[PDB]
Amino acid sequence: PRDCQELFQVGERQSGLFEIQPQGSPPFLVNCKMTSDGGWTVIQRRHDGSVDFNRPWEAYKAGFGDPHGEFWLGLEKVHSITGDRNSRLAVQLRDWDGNAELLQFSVHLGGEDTAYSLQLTAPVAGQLGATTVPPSGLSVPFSTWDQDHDLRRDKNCAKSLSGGWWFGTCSHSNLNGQYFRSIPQQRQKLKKGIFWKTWRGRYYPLQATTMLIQPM
Repeated sequence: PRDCQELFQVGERQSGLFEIQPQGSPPFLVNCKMTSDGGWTVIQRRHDGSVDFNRPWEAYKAGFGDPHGEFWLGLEKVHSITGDRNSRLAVQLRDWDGNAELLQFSVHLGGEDTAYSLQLTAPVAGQLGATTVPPSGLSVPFSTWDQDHDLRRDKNCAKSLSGGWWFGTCSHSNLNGQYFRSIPQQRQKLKKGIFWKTWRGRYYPLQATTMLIQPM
């Protein structure tokens, strides 16, 4: 089975850890979520801040964390799952009042030669909040502290905030930031947090996140 969607198609009902083998890749263990909508591969999970997400490029490429806790699956593993197929990306956010927000977007994910760029159509970029995207869409590379792809020679958005992320602007979102339970002193501190601006605000530190992918 190439991915969780394929596991679902052959009748697996249980969410949990399963072996998959995408085209041209060795086998590896993923977290599958089996839903009414089919099978989803969990690529990111955070809830308690037990796992350090401030990691360099090779950690974000290969993956890190606890498969039974907080983790980042790894961009090379995610890309072997998607290939160049159109893919559904689900984003699940939870605030400290226990409110939840489920978002879903169609995306393409480029390979390492694109710096694992998220490739969005202009309508989908509009859904994320862009009114300044040409009809051909938008391409946002991944960046880490040691491999920042922001075009300014005095700008390192990954080093200024924390973690690795598709930082197009440095103010839309960062689900891989520093985990916080409350308000810190330094204003330069909450800015490094786990945030999704259009839901709870630039400076609201989210309590839990989940990112899931489903090819096609």
